[PDB]
Amino acid sequence: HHWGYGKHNGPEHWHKDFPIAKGERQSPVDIDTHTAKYDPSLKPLSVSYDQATSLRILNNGHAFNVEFDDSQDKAVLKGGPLDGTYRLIQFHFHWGSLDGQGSEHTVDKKKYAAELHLTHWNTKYGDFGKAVQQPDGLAVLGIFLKVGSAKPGLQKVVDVLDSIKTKGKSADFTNFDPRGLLPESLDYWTYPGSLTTPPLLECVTWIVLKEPISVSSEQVLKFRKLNFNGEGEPEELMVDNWRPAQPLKNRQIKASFK
Ligand SMILES: NS(=O)(=O)c1nc2ccccc2s1
Ligand SMILES: [Zn+2]
Repeated sequence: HHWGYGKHNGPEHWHKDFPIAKGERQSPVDIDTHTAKYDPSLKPLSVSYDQATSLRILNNGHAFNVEFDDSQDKAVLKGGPLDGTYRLIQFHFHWGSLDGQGSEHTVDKKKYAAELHLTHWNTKYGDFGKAVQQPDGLAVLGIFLKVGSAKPGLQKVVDVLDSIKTKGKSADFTNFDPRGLLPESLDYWTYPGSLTTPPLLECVTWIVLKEPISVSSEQVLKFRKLNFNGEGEPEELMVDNWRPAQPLKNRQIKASFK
């Protein structure tokens, strides 16, 4: 893999190594709020993070991942559009170089400053690597970030970023509670899609919350001090690590709310 978000290896190039990039259920997408139909058959989302066990935070060269112990049913997502039980494995964000861009999904073409992805795998497939090979293998909970008041529950994340500045660096990151990153409402849109980074597998049920969380300018500024590069290499700030909206094609976005 040599893909990224730079001037020569960005999303518009990914199809050359990952031809599924031009596939029929790629993500992210623009959510046209007027066209998304309310589906009264959709259940409330069940987010059960009470026993979530974070372990580590890693700069992987494209984002930072907060990783969870997913060796048993601790932090799970169920309900909503989902059949069965999906286990939290990691979360990460996508963000911009300025507050006017950064999200992957858009809402009536609005870009948010960032987007949080909580990634979960369907336990019926036994492990993450097998789940990503299935059309219903993953459920990603997407949450928009806007800049305003600080998010207190995010500060522990931002304060560790200086210790994982460059690609390949990790730090212990235990006892982090991802419930502190959720908005008040769990109203959502949902559609079938894909991973938004290579290999872009078409294995994701997307659940995108309508209500953004607010973070402070200072918090997002610290995201933007991370580096895509490794230690000692020329500094490339980790910014604009988002894939743009992809064609909706033959898909319906459903709303959980009127
Ligand atoms: N950015 S994301 O769609 O949340 C996501 N991307 C990837 C890439 C590989 C494996 C899992 C995921 S989950
Ligand atoms: Zn993501």
